[PDB]
Amino acid sequence: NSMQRYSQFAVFRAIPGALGSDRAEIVAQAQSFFDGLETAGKVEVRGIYDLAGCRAEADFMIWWIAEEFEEIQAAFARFRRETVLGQVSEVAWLGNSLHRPSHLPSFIMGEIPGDWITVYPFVRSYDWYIMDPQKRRKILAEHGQAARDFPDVRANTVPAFALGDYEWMLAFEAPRLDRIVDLMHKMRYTEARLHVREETPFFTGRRVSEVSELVNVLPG
Amino acid sequence: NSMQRYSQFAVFRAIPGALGSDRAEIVAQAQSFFDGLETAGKVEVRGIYDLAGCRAEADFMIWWIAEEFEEIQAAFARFRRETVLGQVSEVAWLGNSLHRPSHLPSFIMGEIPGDWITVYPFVRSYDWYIMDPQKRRKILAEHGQAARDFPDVRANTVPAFALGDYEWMLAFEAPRLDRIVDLMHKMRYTEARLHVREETPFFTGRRVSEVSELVNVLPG
Amino acid sequence: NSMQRYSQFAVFRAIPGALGSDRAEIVAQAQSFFDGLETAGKVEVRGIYDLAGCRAEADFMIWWIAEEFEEIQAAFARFRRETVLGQVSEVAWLGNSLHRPSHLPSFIMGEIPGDWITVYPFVRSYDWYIMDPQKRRKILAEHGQAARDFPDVRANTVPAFALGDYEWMLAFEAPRLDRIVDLMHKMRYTEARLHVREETPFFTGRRVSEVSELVNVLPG
Amino acid sequence: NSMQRYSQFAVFRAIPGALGSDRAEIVAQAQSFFDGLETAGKVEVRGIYDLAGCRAEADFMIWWIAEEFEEIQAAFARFRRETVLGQVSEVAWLGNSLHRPSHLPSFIMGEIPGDWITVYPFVRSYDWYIMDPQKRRKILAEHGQAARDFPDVRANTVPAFALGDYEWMLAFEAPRLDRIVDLMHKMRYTEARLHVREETPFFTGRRVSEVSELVNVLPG
Amino acid sequence: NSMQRYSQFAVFRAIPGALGSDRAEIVAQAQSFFDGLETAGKVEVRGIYDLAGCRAEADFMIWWIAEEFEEIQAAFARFRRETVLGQVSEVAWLGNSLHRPSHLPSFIMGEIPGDWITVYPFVRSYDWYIMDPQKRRKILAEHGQAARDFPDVRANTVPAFALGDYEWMLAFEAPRLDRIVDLMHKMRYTEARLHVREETPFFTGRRVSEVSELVNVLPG
Repeated sequence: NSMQRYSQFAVFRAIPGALGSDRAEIVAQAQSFFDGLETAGKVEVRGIYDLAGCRAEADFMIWWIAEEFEEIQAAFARFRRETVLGQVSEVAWLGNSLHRPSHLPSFIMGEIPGDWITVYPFVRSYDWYIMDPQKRRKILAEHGQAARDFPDVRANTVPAFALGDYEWMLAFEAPRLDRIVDLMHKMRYTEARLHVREETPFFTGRRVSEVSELVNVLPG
Repeated sequence: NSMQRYSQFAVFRAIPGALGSDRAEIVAQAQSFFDGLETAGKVEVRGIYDLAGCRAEADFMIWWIAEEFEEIQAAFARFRRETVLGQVSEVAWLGNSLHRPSHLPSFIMGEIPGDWITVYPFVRSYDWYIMDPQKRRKILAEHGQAARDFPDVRANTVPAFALGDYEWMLAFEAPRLDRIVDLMHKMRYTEARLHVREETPFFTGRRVSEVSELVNVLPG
Repeated sequence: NSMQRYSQFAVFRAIPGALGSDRAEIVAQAQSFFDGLETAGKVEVRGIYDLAGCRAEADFMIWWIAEEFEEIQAAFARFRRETVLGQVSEVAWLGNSLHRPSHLPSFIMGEIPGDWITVYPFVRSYDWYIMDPQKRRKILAEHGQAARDFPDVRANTVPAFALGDYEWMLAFEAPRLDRIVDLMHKMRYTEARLHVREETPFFTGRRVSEVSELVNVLPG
Repeated sequence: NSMQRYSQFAVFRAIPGALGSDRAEIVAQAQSFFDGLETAGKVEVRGIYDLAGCRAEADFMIWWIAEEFEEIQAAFARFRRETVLGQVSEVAWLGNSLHRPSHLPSFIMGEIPGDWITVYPFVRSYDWYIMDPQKRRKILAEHGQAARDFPDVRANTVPAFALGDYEWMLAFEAPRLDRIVDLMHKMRYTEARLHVREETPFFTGRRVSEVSELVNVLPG
Repeated sequence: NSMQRYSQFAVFRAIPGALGSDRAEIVAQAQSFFDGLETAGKVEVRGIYDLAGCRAEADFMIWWIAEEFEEIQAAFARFRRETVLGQVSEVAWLGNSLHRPSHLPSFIMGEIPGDWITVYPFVRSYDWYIMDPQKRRKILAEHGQAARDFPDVRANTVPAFALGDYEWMLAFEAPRLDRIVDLMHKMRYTEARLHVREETPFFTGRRVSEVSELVNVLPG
């Protein structure tokens, strides 16, 4: 541990009729942008995800992590400004979180990202934090134990206070989507469900190897 | 059973002034797209439904089922990309569910789809799943018995965790719409109503024989 | 009784700058459409109401009743498709209900529609239907007694399950609007108010004699 | 008082880029419209209020009162139809109320309107009206007594049942805005706060002497 | 102190495709506008903040304070009217507050603004103000003690009654964003959390030295 890492799930919705039918130059420009980000060494793009078919207001997602938040701001603004892909898309939702130095987030461990991801914000009940620490730790122990049968699903739980309307950001990565569905269904059977205020919206996506795969399927 | 099937209710809203008045080529292209989907053998389009007059933000719906979710993603993106019908429509709502290996969904049995359908998402109360299994099973038995007076209405209840903001997807198919209305009204008289958080939005539609019947009624 | 009738309150909002200033041909076309509906004998247009000044997102309303819901769907689609008035308007809200075979809705009796109408959907509490039938009957008797001092206000309470997000559709018709306001205010003084979940949005309008009166006041 | 008066707070939001930079003719036309309203003698425009800086979706407000509601409808439609100012604005919110024949609204007395106004709708709790009349009258007496230290703030509480989604319309007029802020803060210290369901949105504005002052500040 | 100061957090969202690529003249015009505001001596612009990456519907924010609210209205309208930057932006959210003459807001003391800010509205529970003053003051003392471990984060709590939909405006200024995140997380561990109704939306931003730095990063 002992590392500071802001994380961002930037969710974009494609504007129909704006991308056009000739997309080779757009693909090349977006790929050059991401290669420049990678060679700069400040912002690490953990993944690019196709959100088609998940919900009506989202089309794709970029999950990237940087040591400072201003670097994420610069990368996000540059993506929206200097690339055609960012110019023909609307920002639908932004999930920001900060990891500060037991169990650590999967992206902190450096694990290989899974094929499928689900991402959602999380807000606990008002009395959750002032609850007796004995009871809170027991509830959290049961909640964690409920995920013992899913070693293939990696979980990221990162604090998100003051970086949005939420308190935590949760991200599940799995080779198969049905494993994520089963994990959520089984986690419904826990006492921690009694201390939940907000858990929406959900964003479920498939990791693409390169930006060309994403661009070639966007509408318009 | 012993087969995995993802299901999707893709709801689209027609943009006024975009379809135009000459629709023969649009009809032919949409029919060719659906015939190609059928001949590919991966995605099975269970139905196409006209949602006109049900609610303000919906115009039609496609109910299709595939073994893998990426196939549904590909079909959905292709519909929005390579057909004029998908290019002049906005995605209003997406209801995703996964059926995994009692009483099984109607589309799992392969029953003939009914003339009328009603589709809605469903979210249970926070304490529903950690409730005493005896009490939950008794409540579910009463809820099921309340629907034994409507043998002509087929019910699909499919888990929807992590595939959206919801927990279950419910679909009722009947030859007559008044049967669905009566079933919902009678199902209001059950104890399970005490454990409901979200059940909206509703989408009520009539099954069309072919895409031409749907296209010829959409607003110009 | 012994008659099945679906009812629809189709609420439309006028798009500014689309109707124009020359409206004689639009008036003639809309009148021809409504005369064709009347002469077809399937859909009965009970009223056309001007909603200007009631709320921000509504401009007028068509209240029509038909034996089958397919006929209402067809008439609604035809209005939105083959008339300039329907082409330059957006659907803001749709209230659907079904009357099936005590006290009957005013439109079932065939009473002359009042000059002023108010319309809203209604959703009861979760425990309303499983409440002890004696207590529910007493509450409903008190609620009905509260409306005995307003014989000039006719009330239509029609089930709306599965035809939208609601449970009941309520419509009050009166020669004067202050009578409706007083009736609602006095009905606030009832125990049934303890079993209400949703009762919005409201749509208050004045019945117009012919579509020309409505068209000549819509924003250009 | 033996007078019937409907009151309306019509809130409009200016469309950027539609008003233009040359506004003398627009000012003259709007002033002519309001002079015609005053001459006709049916609708009394109590005030015109600049709402800039109060909230994102509002730009100005017209507060007008008429004996019949159809007169208000005609004036509102005419403003949106036959004036450039009404043609380049969107209706953001409409607050309607009816005053029917103790303490009466300020506009019934005909008091000089204050420089600053705040306006909001109000919805009481479900059990407020069936509460024991002694307890309700005691609560209302305390609530009224809490406003003894603000004689310079005039309050208008008018029933709003069936004329929208609300129950009451509340308007506070003061020479200074800080007096309104202090009054609201002091009214927070009352038992009536335990019986409140809805009190938003708020509209705070400054009374303008003539429509030219309002038009000259709207965004181009 | 005896200083009466209205404060405003004007949040703007940039319209894509409206700013263009040549921004030198826009920068010069905006800088001239802000220099004129500073010279006039009525409205003091406390800060300009880049909000990119915080949320989907916000792009930047202006925090300015003036003795009278009409001066803030004039400055806001003038910014939206006479500058290209204000003409190519939409108002997303407005947070207004009034400070009337223990512990004072940071902007009242004149402290140097921090590099990072987090701004949100706040609404207490209905029974918060009529709670026993002993208990309320004890809860507030504990809440204040919870923030004594963060001397580097300056807090501004200003009443916001009748100037919007909220009750208080809260702003946290820090040299580092992680300090704000930690302060919010630690403040979750207080009894005052039991008396919260609304605390969203949040606006987290980085203070820019000049308007050129802000304009050069906005999407084209």
